[PDB]
This record gives sequence, structure tokens and C-alpha cells, in this order.
Amino acid sequence: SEITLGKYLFERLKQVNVNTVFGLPGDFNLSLLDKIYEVEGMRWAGNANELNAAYAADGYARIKGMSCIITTFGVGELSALNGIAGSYAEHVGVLHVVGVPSISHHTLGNGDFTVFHRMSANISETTAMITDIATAPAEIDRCIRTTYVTQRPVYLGLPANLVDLNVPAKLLQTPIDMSLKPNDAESEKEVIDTILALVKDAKNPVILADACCSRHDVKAETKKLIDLTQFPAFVTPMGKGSISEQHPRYGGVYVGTLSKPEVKEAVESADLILSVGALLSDKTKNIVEFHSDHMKIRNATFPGVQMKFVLQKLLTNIADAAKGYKPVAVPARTPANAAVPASTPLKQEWMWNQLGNFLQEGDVVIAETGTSAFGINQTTFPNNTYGISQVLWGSIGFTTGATLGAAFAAEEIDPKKRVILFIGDGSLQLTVQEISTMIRWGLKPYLFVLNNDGYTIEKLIHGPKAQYNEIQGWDHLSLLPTFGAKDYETHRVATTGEWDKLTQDKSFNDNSKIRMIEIMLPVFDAPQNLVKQAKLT
Amino acid sequence: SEITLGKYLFERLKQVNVNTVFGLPGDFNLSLLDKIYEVEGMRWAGNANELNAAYAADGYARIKGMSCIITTFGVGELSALNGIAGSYAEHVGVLHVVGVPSISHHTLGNGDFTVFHRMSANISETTAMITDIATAPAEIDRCIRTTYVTQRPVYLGLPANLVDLNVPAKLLQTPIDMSLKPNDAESEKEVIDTILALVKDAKNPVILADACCSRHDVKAETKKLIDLTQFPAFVTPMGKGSISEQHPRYGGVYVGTLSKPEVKEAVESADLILSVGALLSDKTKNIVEFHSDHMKIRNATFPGVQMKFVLQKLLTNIADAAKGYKPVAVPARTPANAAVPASTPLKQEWMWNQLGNFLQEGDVVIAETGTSAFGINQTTFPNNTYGISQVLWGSIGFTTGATLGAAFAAEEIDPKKRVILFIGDGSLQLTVQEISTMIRWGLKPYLFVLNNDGYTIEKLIHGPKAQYNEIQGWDHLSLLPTFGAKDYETHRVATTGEWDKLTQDKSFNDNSKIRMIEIMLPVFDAPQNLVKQAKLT
Ligand SMILES: Cc1ncc(C[n+]2csc(CCOP(=O)(O)OP(=O)(O)O)c2C)c(N)n1
Ligand SMILES: Cc1ncc(C[n+]2csc(CCOP(=O)(O)OP(=O)(O)O)c2C)c(N)n1
Ligand SMILES: [Mg+2]
Ligand SMILES: [Mg+2]
Repeated sequence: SEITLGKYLFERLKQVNVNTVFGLPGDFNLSLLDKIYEVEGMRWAGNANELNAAYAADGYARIKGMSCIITTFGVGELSALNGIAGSYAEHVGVLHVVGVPSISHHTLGNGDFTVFHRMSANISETTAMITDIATAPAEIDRCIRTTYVTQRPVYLGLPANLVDLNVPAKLLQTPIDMSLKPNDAESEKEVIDTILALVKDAKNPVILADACCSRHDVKAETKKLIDLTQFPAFVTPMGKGSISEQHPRYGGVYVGTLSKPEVKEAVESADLILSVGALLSDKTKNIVEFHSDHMKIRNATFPGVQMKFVLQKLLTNIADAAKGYKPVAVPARTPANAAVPASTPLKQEWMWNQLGNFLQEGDVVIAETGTSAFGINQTTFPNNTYGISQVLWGSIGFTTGATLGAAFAAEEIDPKKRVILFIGDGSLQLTVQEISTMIRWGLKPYLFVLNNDGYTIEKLIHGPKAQYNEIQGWDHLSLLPTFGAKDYETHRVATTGEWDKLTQDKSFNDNSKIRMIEIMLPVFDAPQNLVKQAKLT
Repeated sequence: SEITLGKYLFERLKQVNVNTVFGLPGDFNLSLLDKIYEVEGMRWAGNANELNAAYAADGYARIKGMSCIITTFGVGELSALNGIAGSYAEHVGVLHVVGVPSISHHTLGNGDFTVFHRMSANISETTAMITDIATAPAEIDRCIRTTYVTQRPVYLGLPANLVDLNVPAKLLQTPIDMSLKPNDAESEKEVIDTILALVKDAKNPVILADACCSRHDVKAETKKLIDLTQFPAFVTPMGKGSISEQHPRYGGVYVGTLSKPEVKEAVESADLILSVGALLSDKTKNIVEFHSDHMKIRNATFPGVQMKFVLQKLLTNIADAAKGYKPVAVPARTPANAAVPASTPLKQEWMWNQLGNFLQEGDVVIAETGTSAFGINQTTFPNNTYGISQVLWGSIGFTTGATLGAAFAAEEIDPKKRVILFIGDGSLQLTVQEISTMIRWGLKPYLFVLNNDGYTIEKLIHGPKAQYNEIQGWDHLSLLPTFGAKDYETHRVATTGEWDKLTQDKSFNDNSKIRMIEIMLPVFDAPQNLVKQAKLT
């Protein structure tokens, strides 16, 4: 038995639990897409654009562990670049497959077939341009391993001619080894003895779980770490959802000066900060920084020491190192909103506190860069809730695509999980057509649109009335029907009373259909803290 | 007297006639953005996205001579690249200005601030990172001239801190030299002379005008060449609109073996070809290639001999060298469709033939990659018709953004110049949000949407009923209102009779409001030409 190189890929993909592929068909990927339908459990999303396809793979990747997007030579691959750059910046393993001329139009007129390939080489961990079938399987295996292991995008260029040549089916019987290289014995020992040492001498140690806490596997090792030690644990905004917000040792989200004052202090008064997975913004004492391929203790750098090993080892001796610890109280959780008349115009501060009431365990919460990403940091999540916020890259159309990707993976995990989006009126415009793909597949997300008439976040820092910070007003509610939706629901909310009425409805809380909920907000309204700093800034 | 570097940029643009600026605001471009408002007659489009705005910037240039797109570091720039590559491949003068962090987040997290610049350099004629106000003005002036003169994209990184820095206002009173340099005389002579000689011996000469005849401003000279020689004139697809088609010595669209038979015959049988050509993507040995920077006479290349002056100079002598040419019969125009009952379903073939009748002088015709770029070649254009067809880059979606741009340019040339767009339903999906911007500015293009339920060009090549060839079915007549159009018109045509009643209607022929026309076409229907090329694709 043989299999085509093309089916081979989808089969391996399925081995790593990639069931949905993103991208758009083109002149050089057609023969390869045919293969998707010869493998069971696999489906082609049929995205509305390549940039949007890149964004979805990213989101799906964030939920499932990896993703795949197929594009065509030039036109398709160059449109995805901003998505792949953001996956690269934030550590999302996205495998980007591109169909290329037949080892032989959508060219810069110069005869150069490697330009695009070399452009991507800048935002990838590794690149493969496949030219021989005898080497293909290994090559493909290699790109999948890398994407998955490093949680970085890989470019896999695949000529149209080779997708059709046969490869031994036998190859698939041997799984791709995803196991890491051990560390330098002497430096991993150095790091381990030193941490245990710091721990034994710290009176007020704190744990901070960042961005990569969960992408890099360590979410489990991080929760074990909390229980064993009993130190107060905090998430930074990129790590929100990494720690179950209902854990007694859960102390809050640490943003710097934007934090709730009691949170800011609890972290800042700490004599040891244990930091897991920084893409760090962050008096603050001795900081042990844990990164997937390096540690840092204080000012010292141990290049090459992977956190996985250090963390599996620490767990056998931490309870002991720490048995001298006297639990410190954690900052009390922000109290419920005061009762106000139902007429009360919606304000974000009210809203973000208020939202926590709507959320349930297993929710997928996506927040777009704008005042949306700032406000979500104020929402107390139930346990087992995943947060998505593109704080480092910060590409405004991101989330419409992320939501599709995330919904597709949720659907594969448990059709009962909910996908909630919080996106600004201005950002919805960059990537609106992706709502089309959700409808096509019967995905049922909650799309909340912050209608505040333009870009309030840039207005808060420069040109409150600069024409460039305004946009064409859209009739948001007609989006669903314009894109051929069938089973849907739209809603408008402008007051406290309306939020409640709809968010407390039992049918509402059920993901029976795709829904759009327009939120009416004042142009200059944002989370409190952001207005104080923004003003005097 | 001093002006800020930011305002100098806009002043110099005003001076080169770039009156509309494409792009999106962001982190690194706001103070620049503010200068646009201080310069009288200048305007900021406010695009729905960066891909879109590139597409738009390309559109504008095609009509006006050059254009300018303003983006932001990382996120803005990476998103425009498919657009910019597109301009590179087809020789379109786009100055991409990117606003970057001061000489010192939307980063790859590695502290490389030269990465995006490095990616742009492969699809740029020249690049510039401004770091000194001593030379800044000189850099800017240079970049604009290159964009202009080469008709190729240019990348200008402009650090946020420098934008507000002062410059002698006096530098503006001296105009950038936007003029081509005069040829080396001896070489120029050599060419002229042999051209003249060879013209004198040809019994059947032919003139062919390709992409660059339009792109590189030789439009007017080619025309007068045809009048003065009375040699048959043929265009290629990229060059359609390059020759005024109601000219008695104009014989058709040459597209090789796929050309109307007598078109093959008339061209193939020439004993001399004056290719007022372009982009060398390719009877006798007797070929004269005219190129923006060089000439080729048979096997003899003359580096640095610019067709512009060869042509001008040839017009002072050519008719004489030809006084003895007995004019060969030019191939016949295809006859008008035979009258059919009102009720006949529309067919593409009857359609492109008939369009020739609604079409008027000075119109802007945009036809998107799919059946539309194919069918347009079968349409007879009035004289002075500007056509836009991305034959070489072929990025579906391009047209929506370019329509925005062509329209801003068309309004600057003359408010009564009509802009007509043929886009497939598949393609619209990719750049749909750009209709918003059109509505924002009260622009009045004709948006024709070929509804044929999917990607019929693609289906006709591979997998007729493959799921990847199908689209989510949208309600197109709702787009205008959904994007907030107040004054517009929508229409749907499915028969010959409907086509006609609409297209002959006097108030419909006047660009009074923005209109959308859905064309109802059968799935597998395509122009005779795609029906022939297809075999082999
Ligand atoms: C692709 C891209 N272009 C430009 C920017 C710059 N930018 C940052 S936030 C923003 C406005 C987003 O506004 P909206 O979604 O309405 O959020 P709000 O603050 O109003 O809730 C813009 C244009 C960006 N981040 N990404
Ligand atoms: C950005 C990009 N993605 C993919 C392609 C490949 N592609 C070429 S034609 C086509 C379908 C065009 O569909 P439509 O506009 O519906 O045309 P028609 O039905 O008139 O043929 C696609 C997906 C491309 N050229 N550019
Ligand atoms: Mg907004
Ligand atoms: Mg179609």
C-alpha cells in the first residue's frame, strides 16, 4: 500500500489532531485540497480571505495545540503574512503550506521563484521547500514537529507535481516523536539548586503566569506548582485564563499601574516572583523567569535550559523548600455592581465587572485590541475559561478570524463550549467577511460589537476628533442576514437593564445559534483607569 | 521660514498631484496623519483595511500617475504587501510610507526593528529609512521621483520623532524633477535610423501595444504613430485601452493562438513588428521592441535608450519613411448580437459583446480575475477608455480596492468620468468592506457582480463540484444599506431584456449615485475565450 504525498500530510495532521484546515484555493494548491476529502474527520473551512484564514489558524492553534493553512503561490501567501507574523510574535504553532509552481504569473516579472519563500523565512522557525519525494515524508514530519514543539510558524512550500506521487503508507505507522532534547546537566542543576534556595529564603513569594504558561504545555505543571507551594498566583493580561480565577490562591491580573491597586501592591511587595512564560512587559525583588528555551534568575542568564525539565524536577522538591511559608492573604475580589435604575446608560466600567455573571466554565473569551482588551482584564472568570488577547502583536482585525478558528476547535472538543467575542466597531471592519464562514459551518459564537462610533482608544491618546479616528457607521445588525444567515439572532443593548434582561435569559445562555449583540457606548468611554492615565498622560 | 518634515511630505505630494492618501492610522503614524489636514486640497481616505488601501493606492496611480499609502509599523505594513507586490509586478508607482518607532510591540519580540523593511525591499524599486533631517528632505524628494519615473513601488520608513522636526520652507519653491533624462544621442540616432530603414522595406508591418504603452506614458505617441503610418494596431489583454479602439486601423486583441483567427493571421504574417510593448512574457525576426529603458532591434539591444524620445522623434520622420505603404485590410470587428426576445436568459458571451453599447468615452473599466477579465477582451471600447485588468499578478479581490482609488482619481480629473466594475461574487468577498469607503466619500461607481454561484474560472479548470470551488451565498443587494448607503440603487438582471432596459436608460448612464447591479448567470457559463484556453490550464 502506498498513499499520495498529499494524503500523507492530512493523515499526519490528523495524527496531531488538526481536523480543520484554513486557507483559500488557488492555481497551485488544487490537487492537494482534493486530498482533504479522502481523509475522514478532516474538513476545509473555505475562508473569505487569506489574512482572515491566517488569523483563524492562529486561534484554532491556540485552542487545539496547532493548526494548518494552505495558500497558493504569491497571491495567497503574501496576503497571510500579517497573520503568520503575529503567530510568530506570540508563539502560536501555525503550519503554513503553500502550493508552488510544478517544479517549473503571480510573479514579479523577473524569473525568481524564491522571493516569497525568502520573505516568509523572516517570520518562521524553519522553512522547507520540497523538491524530492524520497525526502518528502521526513521533511513534512520535520515541519510538523517544529511547529508543534517550538509553537512557531513553519513554511512548507510544496510543488504541484509532487503531491500526486506515492509514498509508502507504512510511514504513518510510526508517530512523529515530539520529545525534547534534555538540557545541559550542569546548568539545569545550577538553576534548580538556586531556585529551591530563593524559595527557602522568601517570606512573600508570588507566582505570575504569563502568555506562554499554557501554549508551552506548563499549564498543568503551573497549577501543581500553586497547590504544592500555596503562594498567591497572578496572571498578566496575555496569560489571563491560565490560572483558574476561582482558586483561593488566585490573587488577580497584574497589569502594571493599570492594576487594581490591591493587586498592584500584592505583586510589588513580593520578595520573589516566580514567572512562567514571559513576553514580559513587567519595587519587584528577585524574579525567576521561566522561558521555553532559557532561564533567567535575577540578572543571570542560562541560555539553553528549557523550562519543562526544570519544572518537572522542581515539583518533586518544592513542597519541602517551601514548607516554611505562612500563607499571605490574597487581595479580595472586586465587589458586585451596586444596584442602579434600569435606564442607566451602559458604561464599560459597569459592564466589565458585570460580564463575569454571564460567563460559565468552559467558555472561550476573545477580546479585540481596543478598549476591549483593557476591559476584559477587569472580568472575573469562572474556572476552566480560556482567554485570547493579542496584546503583543496587536493587529486590529485579528479576532473575527480568531473566533472562527477557536469555534471550530471548541466544536471538536465539546460542542457545548461557548465562544464569546468582544470586538470594537472599528476592528470589526478589517475582517468582517469571516462572519460568513461561521454561518457556512453552523458555528454558534456570541459576537458582541462595542458601538462607540470610531476608534476610542486612539482618540484617548491623540486626535479625539481627528477625522482619521472616525469611521463610516455600519448597520451591524444586518450583517448576519446579508451573509446568508438562517438560524440567528441579533440584539441591541444600551442600558444596564437591557444587559441584565438578555444576559440573564436562559435561552440566551445556550449556544443554539450564531448571535450578534450590538452594545451602545459613549465615544469617550473606556475602563476607568485608562481614562485617568490617558488624560494626564 | 520652516515647515515640519511631516508637512513637507504632503506639500511635495500636492505638487506631484497626489491629492488622496491611502492607509490606516496606528501607533507610529498619527502626527504625520495630522499634517494632511494642514495642507489644503489633500485628503485621507480612511480605508477599511490595509490590503484594501494598497489595492486602492494601485488603482489611483493607474489613473493619476502615482499614489501614496500610509501605514504603521508591523501590523499596517505586513498587511499591505500583497497589494504592493502587485504594483511591483505590473509597474505601478506606489510610494508606501510606513511610520516607525522613534530612532530607538507590533514587533517579533526579538528587538529587530529592520525586519519588515527587509521584507519590503524585495518588492520595492528602492527603499529608504530616514534617520537625519539634514538629508530627510532630499530622501523624500528622491523616493517620490523614483516612484514616478520607474512606475515602481518605493518604501519610505519615517521615524515618529522626525515628523515634527523643522525644515526650510524654501525647499518647496524648487520642484522635484519628475522628468525623464534625455537619451544618449548617438545611440538614440542609431535606433531611429534602423527603425526608419526597416519601416521602408516592410510590406506588412504591425503595431502591438502592451502594458507599458499605458503604464509608461507612450499612449499619445502610439496613437499618432498609427495615424501617420496607417499600419494595423493590435492590443494585448494588459494593454487593452492602450489603443483607441474605434480607430479604422485597429484590428483587435492579440492573445496568441487563443486569438480570433484573423487576428492570429494578420499579426503572424507581419514581416515587421513594432512592439510598443512591455513586460516580456514571451512574425519574422524583424521585431522592434520599445521599452521604458531600452530598445531591441532584432537581436541588437541598446541599453539605456528610452522609448519615449525614440517615439516622439520617430513621429517627425515616420510618415515619410512609410509614404509607399499600401494598407492591408484590418480584421473585422465582431458583429453586434442578433436581436432575441426580451426573455432570453443572460449568457456571458452575449453580455461582453453588448457592453460595448452602454460604454462611453472617458470611462474607467475595471474587470476582475475570473470570467470578467476574460470576457472584457471581447468588448469593443469607445476611444479614450481606461481599462484596468491585473492580468499578471491576478490577486482576486484587487478590483474592489482599485475601484475606490480609480474613483478618487477619476473625480479629480472630472466629476462626470464614470467608473465601471465587473467583479465575480467569489472575489467580492475578499475585499467587500471597501464599498464602505466609497459610501463615506459619496463616490459613484457602477458595481457589477457576476453571480454564478462560486468560482467558475476555477471549476472550469479543476473540480467542478469540489466544495472548495463553492462560496457561502450572500445577499449582495443588501451591502449598500448594510455599509450605510443613504442614496444608491440596486438592480438585478437575469435576461437580455433586463440588461437592455437598464443599460439604455438615460438616468442610469449618468453617475448620479452609487449603484450595485447583480448579474444572474449560470454556474458553468464563461466567455468563448476561457472556454478555449481552459483545456490546457
Ligand atoms: C492592522 C492594524 N492597523 C492599524 C492599527 C492601529 N490601531 C490600533 S487600535 C485601532 C482602533 C480600533 O478601534 P475599535 O475596534 O473601535 O476599538 P475601541 O477602542 O473603539 O473599542 C487602530 C486603528 C492596528 N492595531 N492594526
Ligand atoms: C488572493 C488570491 N487567492 C486565490 C486566488 C486564486 N483564484 C483565482 S480565480 C479564483 C476564483 C474567482 O472567483 P470569481 O471572482 O467568482 O470568478 P468567476 O466565477 O467569474 O470565474 C480564485 C479563488 C487568487 N488569484 N488570489
Ligand atoms: Mg470603537
Ligand atoms: Mg463566480
